[PDB]
Amino acid sequence: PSGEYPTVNEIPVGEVRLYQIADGVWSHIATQSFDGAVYPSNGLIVRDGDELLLIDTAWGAKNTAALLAEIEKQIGLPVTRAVSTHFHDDRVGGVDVLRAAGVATYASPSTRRLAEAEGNEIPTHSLEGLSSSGDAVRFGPVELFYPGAAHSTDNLVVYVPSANVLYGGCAVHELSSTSAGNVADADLAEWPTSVERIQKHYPEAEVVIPGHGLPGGLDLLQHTANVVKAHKN
Ligand SMILES: CCOc1cncc(C)c1-c1c(C(=O)O)[nH]c2c(C(C)C)cccc12
Ligand SMILES: [Zn+2]
Ligand SMILES: [Zn+2]
Repeated sequence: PSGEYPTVNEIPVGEVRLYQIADGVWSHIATQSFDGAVYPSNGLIVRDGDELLLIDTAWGAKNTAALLAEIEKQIGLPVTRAVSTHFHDDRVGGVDVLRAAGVATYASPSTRRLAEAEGNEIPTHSLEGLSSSGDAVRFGPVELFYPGAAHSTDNLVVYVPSANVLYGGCAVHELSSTSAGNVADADLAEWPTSVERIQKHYPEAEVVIPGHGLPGGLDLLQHTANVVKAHKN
């Protein structure tokens, strides 16, 4: 990639790439196959003093092991905590690897129940205070925000106040998206309302990072609403 945002075509098989978003903020990018198609996915890394906070796995056990190695190579600070932003395997697949590497894993109770029911890996610790739309809590160097049902009923977004970075996860799509992605667990009717809540809560966001694909600015929020409305119809 040589400084461009990593895509499947520039991540070697089985590997992970990092991308510097801001001072003390990186995204991580990996590739996975699902139902015979290949997808990229993102997560976040936020410096937390002399430790790191991880947001989301790298979509799979081996990808997540590779993520930890890439962090060691590129950053060299220990990952001590991880938050998963909803229950799908692109968010929790790799939690068992994290837990065996000494990382304390967290998710909302809603995510943990959904992951358990689905047969996905289950974060250890429950994040209370996020059950009502509009709720926010602090977690190390980030704020966690529950915008309401969107891509999933449990989806969380993450804001990094020091950098004005909004990590939307899978509730937010990249600008090139033409479709609403994997809508199996989505609430298409509520999704625009949930995006509006994000827009209202984080009007100073400078970088918006989707769950899959390229970061951009605030326009990703309105684009997401547009694509979801067009899909539903
Ligand atoms: C079925 C079509 O899904 C898509 C289509 N286009 C783009 C994306 C990113 C997806 C996609 C998303 C997402 O939209 O977040 N999540 C996925 C998962 C989870 C459940 C692990 C698996 C397979 C594909 C996706
Ligand atoms: Zn998902
Ligand atoms: Zn996703």
